[PDB]
Amino acid sequence: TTALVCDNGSGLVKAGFAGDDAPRAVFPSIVGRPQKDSYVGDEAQSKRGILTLKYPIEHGIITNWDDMEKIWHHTFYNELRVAPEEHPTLLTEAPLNPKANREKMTQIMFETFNVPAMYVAIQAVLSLYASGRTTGIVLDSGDGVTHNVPIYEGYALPHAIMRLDLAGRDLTDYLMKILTERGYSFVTTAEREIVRDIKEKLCYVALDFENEMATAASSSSLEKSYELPDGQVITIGNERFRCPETLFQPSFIGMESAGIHETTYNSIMKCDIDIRKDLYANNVMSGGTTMYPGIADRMQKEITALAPSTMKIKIIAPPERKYSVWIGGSILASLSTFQQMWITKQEYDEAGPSIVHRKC
Ligand SMILES: CCC(=O)O[C@H](CCOCc1ccccc1)[C@@H](C)[C@H](O)[C@@H](C)CCC(=O)[C@H](C)[C@H](OC(C)=O)[C@H](C)CCN(C)C=O
Ligand SMILES: Nc1ncnc2c1ncn2[C@@H]1O[C@H](COP(=O)(O)OP(=O)(O)O)[C@@H](O)[C@H]1O
Ligand SMILES: [Ca+2]
Repeated sequence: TTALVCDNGSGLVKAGFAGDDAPRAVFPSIVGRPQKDSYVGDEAQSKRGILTLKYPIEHGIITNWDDMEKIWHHTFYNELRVAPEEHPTLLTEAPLNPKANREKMTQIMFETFNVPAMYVAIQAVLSLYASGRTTGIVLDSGDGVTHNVPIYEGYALPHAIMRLDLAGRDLTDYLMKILTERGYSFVTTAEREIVRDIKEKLCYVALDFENEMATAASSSSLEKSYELPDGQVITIGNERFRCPETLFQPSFIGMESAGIHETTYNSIMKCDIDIRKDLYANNVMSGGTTMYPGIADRMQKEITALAPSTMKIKIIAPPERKYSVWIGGSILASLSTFQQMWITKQEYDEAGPSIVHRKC
């Protein structure tokens, strides 16, 4: 038998088998309900007109357990084709996921899917493992939420975790907006899926945002063309970098919040002076919203301006960081040493859902 790894994302569930290269299944974390009573994933948004879409894991934390039960059922069966009772299951959780939450995750796995063994891991922590580190600060930016998670000797430091409710979804919505100002009209849900493609293929982070704005304002050198599905060809200029600039200037979208460079900085400063140098030198970036070109070089710049002038700063941005969290779980669950760390069904029958407070 082989173990299972399920990354419960705010936008995309990444599912597969421990030991594997990448996730075997990647689909939207959406539950639709009005020839069935509930659809999950891709076909849930295809029939979005006849269904009511639910977002049970937005902002990282699971809010509806009936919806989430449907996603897990759709994952074991309709996506991975496995008997959950035959395979141990590793679930991921958001940073600062409360105790009452982990317990219900553990309860469902054993009572509703009857797994033989399970475990819950922090997503940021797994990403760091995937980069071959047990120490360093992770910037996880996904669909619905962004996190700074400093980690030392293999464990997250909850005290210094920063949560920023601004991510790829908000940038999609912003790009739709500034493209509609440009002269187009990207308003409908089907046009959101299109503007999301544009975002992922033509946007980048400007090293000097001030300079790029002025470059695009006096030359066509930063313009690209994008063909829409109906054949129409549109042109995108400064919108390419104004979109992900929002990560650094959340005021673009109307947030009083700080940029991802500041939350990274502020996160390190909450950590003990001894380990700060290790963190500065090990910024590992995780999640789809960190896939922009030149975002690493920008973090390299912005942190340097915030850190002590002597401080050695390195930004690690792995090419596979879109599945960094998943790959990490797949590595963790592949260790022999980790096998005793599973919560077994016997251990659950004897101590109940509160066993997860001593194992995870
Ligand atoms: C592609 C593989 C890879 O990236 O390698 C990583 C670093 C190791 O370097 C090479 C190596 C690997 C094995 C043997 C010798 C040398 C691995 C090993 C990671 O750092 C990671 C998977 C290790 C996990 C741990 O050591 C943590 C801290 C502990 O887990 C176990 C199995 O002992 C810890 C008890 C759990 C902490 N945790 C998950 C907190 O949330
Ligand atoms: N190459 C890319 N460039 C920019 N954004 C991307 C890219 N790939 C994925 N994304 C964005 O990342 C988000 C998905 O990230 P993910 O880490 O799966 O989120 P979560 O795991 O929190 O659900 C989506 O909003 C998507 O638009
Ligand atoms: Ca994620």
